[PDB]
Amino acid sequence: AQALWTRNKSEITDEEYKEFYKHIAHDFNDPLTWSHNRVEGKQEYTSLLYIPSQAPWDMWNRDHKHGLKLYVQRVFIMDDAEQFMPNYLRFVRGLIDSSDLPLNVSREILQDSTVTRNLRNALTKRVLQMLEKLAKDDAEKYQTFWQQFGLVLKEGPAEDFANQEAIAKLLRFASTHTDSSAQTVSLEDYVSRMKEGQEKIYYITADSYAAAKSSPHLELLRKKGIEVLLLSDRIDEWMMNYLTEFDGKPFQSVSK
Repeated sequence: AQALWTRNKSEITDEEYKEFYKHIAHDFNDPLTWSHNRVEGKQEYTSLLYIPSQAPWDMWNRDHKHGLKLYVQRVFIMDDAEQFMPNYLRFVRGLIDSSDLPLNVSREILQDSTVTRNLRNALTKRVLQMLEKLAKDDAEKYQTFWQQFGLVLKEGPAEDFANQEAIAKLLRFASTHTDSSAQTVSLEDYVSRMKEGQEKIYYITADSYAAAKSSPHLELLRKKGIEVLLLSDRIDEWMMNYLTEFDGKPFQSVSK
């Protein structure tokens, strides 16, 4: 029962990582991906972070116990430590074994420490890096991710200005480009087929895909041969108050 996270990366099999996820998360589904990292110097810790393949049962309950398992110098402090992730990444499971925090660390010390805020931001970037790698390396698994967690990730644009570019690149949308309600379109995809002279990313929000797809505000862009993102989730109108540019291109509602 050697602590998995203390072993060398190159010496841990993929099946050991998936079994360890199931072990620490009480989940019988394999994780989609993970990141195992040892950090030294300014901050010193090991992190092992997982993306589940399925949303947890209590995810939409405010009082969902979530977060990471915290260890200090191999000594267990607490589970479900929410201080290490932003709320839009509350699905991430895993552990942090820190050498910077004191053995008597408390929730009081956690919120007062500049250590925690820096650690949370570093771990955030590690998660975004992991998801970007998944999106590139395994599209089928990324689509599963998006189906399970996209609505949570859409909280990110308002919560986290620092990573807005990275976060935006993880979003997926339906669009007019092909006649399908599948949320397969990335903003990078959209930008890569922008027409000569097109300077904005066009969208419409509606209460459903059907309502979006059949809007008369689409007729004009369909004549210019311009793609329109079809946003039909409850969170979308609100998210678009924060996601106002991408790759230097402003967003524009087709209705205004």
